[PDB]
Amino acid sequence: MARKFFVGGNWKMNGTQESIKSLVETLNANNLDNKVEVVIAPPAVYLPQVRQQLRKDIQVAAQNCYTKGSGAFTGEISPEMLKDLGIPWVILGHSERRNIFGESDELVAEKVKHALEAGLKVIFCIGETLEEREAGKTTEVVARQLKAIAKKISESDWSKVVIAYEPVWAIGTGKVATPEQAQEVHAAIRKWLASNVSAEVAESTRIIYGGSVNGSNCAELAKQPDIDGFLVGGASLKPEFVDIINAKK
Repeated sequence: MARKFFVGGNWKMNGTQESIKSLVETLNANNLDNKVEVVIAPPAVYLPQVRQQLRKDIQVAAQNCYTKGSGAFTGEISPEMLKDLGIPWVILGHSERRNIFGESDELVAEKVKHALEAGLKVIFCIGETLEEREAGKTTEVVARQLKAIAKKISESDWSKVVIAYEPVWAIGTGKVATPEQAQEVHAAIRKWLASNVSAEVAESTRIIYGGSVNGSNCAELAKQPDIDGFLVGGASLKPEFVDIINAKK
């Protein structure tokens, strides 16, 4: 089966009730390629508002959750709570959480495993730093970040995972990976899955690109054979998000 094209919008720490009602009203009124799977990730306190107001063919994601079902973790939410509220997706391991909040490869892996156990689907984020890119080590970095998740999840668990490759140097900087650069990483990720997990997981797993995707560069990225869609940060707050969803026309 062809991999279903996937576009996620990560609003990060942005929004008010009124501004989010406007973002959702624009999504509700636009004609979206019905072959594309679309997921939107608002701040956690706006998850009820967005699930209520948003067209039901677009699913909602949280931007983070913790590793346990319940307990003495002031300020943390469990994937069980997300499932309970009808939020089917969670983004885990975004670079901002690996850096600012010090989430290690192993902590991300534990979050992915527990979210899957709790019944969620996961957008799992990986990607190399500017220095690692300049050192020519992107393939070894993504392999290391993938291996940590593979150590904690089963072959069958990958069916509810989407891999988001985001070069750290491309996140919010206006510097997008070229089609060649992104395609090479996605091919290496898929090859890693084939050798380390299974050929079936490699052929079925969506690998989406993120980092300065916009309405202009999205078409040629979407044409790359191992790029299955996008994780969109700043542009998901803009009307061009519709053009990115519609990148394959």
